Amino acid sequence: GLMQFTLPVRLCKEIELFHFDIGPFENMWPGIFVYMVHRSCGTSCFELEKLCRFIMSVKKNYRRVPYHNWKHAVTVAHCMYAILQNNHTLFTDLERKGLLIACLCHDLDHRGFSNSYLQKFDHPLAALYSTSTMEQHHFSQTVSILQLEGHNIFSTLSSSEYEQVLEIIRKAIIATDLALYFGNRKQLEEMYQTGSLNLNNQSHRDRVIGLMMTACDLCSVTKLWPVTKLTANDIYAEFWAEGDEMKKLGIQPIPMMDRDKKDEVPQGQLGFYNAVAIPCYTTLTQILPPTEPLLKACRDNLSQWEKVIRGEE
Ligand SMILES: O=C(Nc1ccn2nc(-c3ccccc3)nc2c1)c1ccnc(Cl)c1
Ligand SMILES: [Mg+2]
Ligand SMILES: [Zn+2]
Repeated sequence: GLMQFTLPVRLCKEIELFHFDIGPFENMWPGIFVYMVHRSCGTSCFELEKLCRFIMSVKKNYRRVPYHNWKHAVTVAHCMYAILQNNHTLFTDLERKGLLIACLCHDLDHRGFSNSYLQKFDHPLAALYSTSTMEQHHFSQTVSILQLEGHNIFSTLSSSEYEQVLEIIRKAIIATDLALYFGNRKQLEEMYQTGSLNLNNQSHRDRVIGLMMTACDLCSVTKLWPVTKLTANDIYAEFWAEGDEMKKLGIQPIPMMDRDKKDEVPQGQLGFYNAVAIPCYTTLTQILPPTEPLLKACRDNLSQWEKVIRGEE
């Protein structure tokens, strides 16, 4: 009850900043997550014994893949923490509980492969879930872990509060399917500009939480250049392995996944910043002004990829 987590001074200060990197010491990441729940939510939100058992089972169900791993889960949770702390009064108690858990759980049991690769492989998950294939799996795995004996962190919620929280988590996790991001943001862009955006309209909140989830999920592009550049290697290591597996199915992969086309990566990063990341953080900033530092960091990294192309690195 009186048992805070407390981080060293540099982490205690930097963890509050959007661009914080959780560092290479795997064994600190659980305490970092508990620290964030305690400050974001309260020391009463969860039974520490049950939270700790939930965190360690979630970790166990992330695989040893180059990018979609336990570090990404915690990184994406930290960006949600930073958004919630900079927007104190905008979110319900349930939302603060639900979203940190949604982020930790959003890529559970990822194999390093896209929804497209599962569909072309004809993987059993593509028959079970025809759209947002991996994302419906990640939610399924979240519910499974919540139902292990001793792992129900939501047990002290009323029946209907419990239903609302699992529904916040389900939508949050589905929204991380980037296929859905384009339409979500266009709708949010129209609503903001015609002034119809209403945060008391549940279907509007859902959309805003969806964009937050895209923003946290993409937050590798909002770090300092050296973190962003080195994370890109992990991202492409998965993409190129998927490319290899496309060639094994007798299918030329898109260039993004073809290791023969490394030379074209800088221009491909540009496209991605221009078509996905910048628009994402721009609309987020319009809706939630204190998230401007994510847009600023993203723009700095666009400019660093522009320098890469001009042979200045
Ligand atoms: O980098 C990310 N996504 C993209 C998107 C489109 N392209 N296209 C190329 C590309 C490369 C070579 C040749 C032509 C095109 N490179 C990328 C990388 C990414 C994904 C998920 N999460 C994060 Cl944080 C970042
Ligand atoms: Mg995902
Ligand atoms: Zn993710």
